[PDB]
Amino acid sequence: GSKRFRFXPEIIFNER
Repeated sequence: GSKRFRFXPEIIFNER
């Protein structure tokens, strides 16, 4: 989707 990846103390992952 967007920034679905590592992101500092937090991360977002779920379908591009």
